[PDB]
Amino acid sequence: KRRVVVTGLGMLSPVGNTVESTWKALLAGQSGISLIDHFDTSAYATKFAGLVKDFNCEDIISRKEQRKMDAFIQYGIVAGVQAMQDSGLEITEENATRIGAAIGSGIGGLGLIEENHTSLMNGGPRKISPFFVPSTIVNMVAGHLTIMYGLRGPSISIATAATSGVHNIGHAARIIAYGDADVMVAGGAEKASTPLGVGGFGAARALSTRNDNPQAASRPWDKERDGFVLGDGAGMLVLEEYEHAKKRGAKIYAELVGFGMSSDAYHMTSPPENGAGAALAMANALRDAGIEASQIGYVNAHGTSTPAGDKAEAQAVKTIFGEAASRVLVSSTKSMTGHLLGAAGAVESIYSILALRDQAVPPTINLDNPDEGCDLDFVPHEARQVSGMEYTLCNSFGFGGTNGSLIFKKI
Amino acid sequence: KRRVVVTGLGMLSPVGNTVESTWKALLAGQSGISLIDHFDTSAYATKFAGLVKDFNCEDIISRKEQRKMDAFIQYGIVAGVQAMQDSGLEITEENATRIGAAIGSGIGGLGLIEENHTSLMNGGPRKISPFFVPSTIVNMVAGHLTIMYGLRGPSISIATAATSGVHNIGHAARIIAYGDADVMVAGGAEKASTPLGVGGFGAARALSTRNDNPQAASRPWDKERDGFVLGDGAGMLVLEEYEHAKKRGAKIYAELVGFGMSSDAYHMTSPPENGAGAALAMANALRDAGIEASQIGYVNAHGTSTPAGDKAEAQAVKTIFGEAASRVLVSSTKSMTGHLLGAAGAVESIYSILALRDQAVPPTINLDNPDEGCDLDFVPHEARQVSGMEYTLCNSFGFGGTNGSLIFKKI
Ligand SMILES: C=C1C[C@@]23C=CC(=O)[C@@](C)(CCC(=O)Nc4c(O)ccc(C(=O)O)c4O)[C@H]2C[C@@H]1CC3
Ligand SMILES: C=C1C[C@@]23C=CC(=O)[C@@](C)(CCC(=O)Nc4c(O)ccc(C(=O)O)c4O)[C@H]2C[C@@H]1CC3
Repeated sequence: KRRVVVTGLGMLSPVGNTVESTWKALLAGQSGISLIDHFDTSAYATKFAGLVKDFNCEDIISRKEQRKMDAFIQYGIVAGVQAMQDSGLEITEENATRIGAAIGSGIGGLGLIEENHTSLMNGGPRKISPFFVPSTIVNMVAGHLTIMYGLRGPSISIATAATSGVHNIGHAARIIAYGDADVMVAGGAEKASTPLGVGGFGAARALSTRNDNPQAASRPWDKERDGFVLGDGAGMLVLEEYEHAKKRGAKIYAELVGFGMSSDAYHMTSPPENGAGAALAMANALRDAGIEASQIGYVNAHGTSTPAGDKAEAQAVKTIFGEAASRVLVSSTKSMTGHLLGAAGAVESIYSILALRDQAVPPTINLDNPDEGCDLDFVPHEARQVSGMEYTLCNSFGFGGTNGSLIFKKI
Repeated sequence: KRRVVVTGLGMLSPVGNTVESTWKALLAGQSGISLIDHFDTSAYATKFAGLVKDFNCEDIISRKEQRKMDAFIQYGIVAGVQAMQDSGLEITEENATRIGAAIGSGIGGLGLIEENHTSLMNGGPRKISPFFVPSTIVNMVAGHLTIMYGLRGPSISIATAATSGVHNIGHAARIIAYGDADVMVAGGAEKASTPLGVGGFGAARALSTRNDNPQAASRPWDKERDGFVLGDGAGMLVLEEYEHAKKRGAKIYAELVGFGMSSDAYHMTSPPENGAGAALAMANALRDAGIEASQIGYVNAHGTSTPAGDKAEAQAVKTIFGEAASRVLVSSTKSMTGHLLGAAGAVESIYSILALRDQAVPPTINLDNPDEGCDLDFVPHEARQVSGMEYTLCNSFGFGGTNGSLIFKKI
């Protein structure tokens, strides 16, 4: 029976351009939200987001190649390289066939779709770039990374909106456990802070419009919350069959033990008050891991900072945790990072893994005045020290009612 | 050990709006390619495509709901309903939790992305539709269908360009076989015949420009081939654990026995001359099925009608089939249907299943003057009667070098 462990990490987030710098900022309660400057936000209801500061790929992606990729692909490649380098894995002719990728994105190449469509409108189809398609489509991060590293094993890309990162990580694990691969680079990348992303989610009345205090905007479970905050970035993990990791003397961050999925079957852009879908996904991950809810020490929530979304998950956590509900810690790191969409589940799985390593749990900042009837410990304001935490759980839910939960185990 | 069978089929294609009408047209060598009329093609190098004729969803999708969906979603829902109805499955409170969906698309909502971006350019973000995001993103077919049928089991959506349909079908099977579901509606949907789809693939020099004879344009393995022909549609299959199918007295079309994946690790938009990636995917599907290449009777090829793509797959088939290479039948139905992109692997899996049922193999039409050194039987011109064919294989490859092969077994 094949076990799957995590042997490499890579990340670009609004609070840091490496895994460790991002994690340091999160334990310190730092916000990565700021005012947008790369487009004129005068007419936008929302004028801020969690941006990647000073992104740099000069040494990683050639200049001939950069021109062929939307920003989300560039972020995903940089984070994937970070992970592959961290793993220390050496690809060979013998290996290549057993190493793959499961990387996606919720929305993909908004920036270059806008650029190409602007060009088409202005000068006709003659002005569309030859790179239009391969520069925007969701699966292009997996495609570039396999080519860059010579990976010939399975490559897939799951695009399930905000659930993408968890699904891609979960299915990469399944692929290894099934026997179709020994190693997979898995995760998600997103750069939706563009006129269409900001204007589009704004049109749906889904974004916070607290322009006068961008850093207080994302405030999960707080009574004054008014929608999510968009965040850009990428998170990647190298997953690897257990015996293969040891035999090569790999450093092992944690083991991936459970993966659960469900569908709300309720509404396209809102969860049911019940949180029944969220509950079933967590229940499925627990059964997959062979453990009880009481063994979970910390839940990194989907917690996007929407009025109805936050309430549904708190109900689902109550439902699954029952007695232990008040004893498990729950926190939403989107209070600092914003919502990375298709990359959220990927960076958040990293947070869930590091919490195990460091026995430290990042806070839900801005939780000044929690919803009433809430009995849960949302780790408000300040990080929390924990003791013998052996399991963490990461939730990620998405438009379409699609849900996913991952369970990591220490060592 | 859980076996997976196919118990329901649904389809919209350029040669028919049902499964049986489409299959009848294919065995008759009919082309579904025609001149585009829904947009001004004056400035386009390519002015034709395989369109869905007289699409109708009046009785299936409410008018309040249609306005919230790009065409690809509407096609996918109609084909999914066709499949669920064909399966005869009755969803219950007891069942709901064990039935899910794995449905994707290569490019998703081009038409509504263009509409929304046009609106933004013309009148600012105020003019973006509240439905922008949920009307365009790839996972929305799975989302609507789960809500429509009350499906609460796992839902994922794989977007791997032209490989999508095969990946989604293959992973739905894995999900059932793993034990996470007993039933899954799986497939793909695409409607990329828009200014961006036609202009975008045109910019890449990937499309045939034989405007003077649209029906002769798609001509896989023919010396005069000049690129692929874009096709719209959707293909859906209900996959189901074997014992569950029987117990309810389900009609069983075929069993899904093998699923293989690989990556070319070569170039973003072209396969290696070697066809090594294609070969590895087929090799992996055969090993997964536990059979030898000699047991395959018919290969429904990726065969898109590009100069380099068709040659690479013929090399890969030679490589895998060796001695039997000339004895296996290979055909590309894209010679009639055009390239359905993220739905190609889904409709083509249906063709591969029906070939088993009917012991009849559809032709590669337009194969007037085959590439030289080719020794393979590409079923040129006319359908072929077969005798004791027990296994069919369906290939689907995609930009990014991502490959997939499915193997179906009679009964
Ligand atoms: C349908 C309606 C009713 C409505 C009213 C109150 C709300 O809280 C929300 C804002 C957001 C619902 C939600 O969290 N969905 C929701 C969801 O189900 C799944 C995922 C996410 C995510 O961002 O990843 C998400 O955001 C909206 C969406 C919307 C307009 C007002
Ligand atoms: C990179 C270059 C060189 C080039 C020259 C000859 C060719 O045949 C192709 C036309 C198409 C290659 C191809 O089939 N890729 C290709 C591929 O790898 C995977 C999938 C598909 C598909 O449609 O699903 C596909 O189409 C093109 C693409 C392009 C411009 C000319």
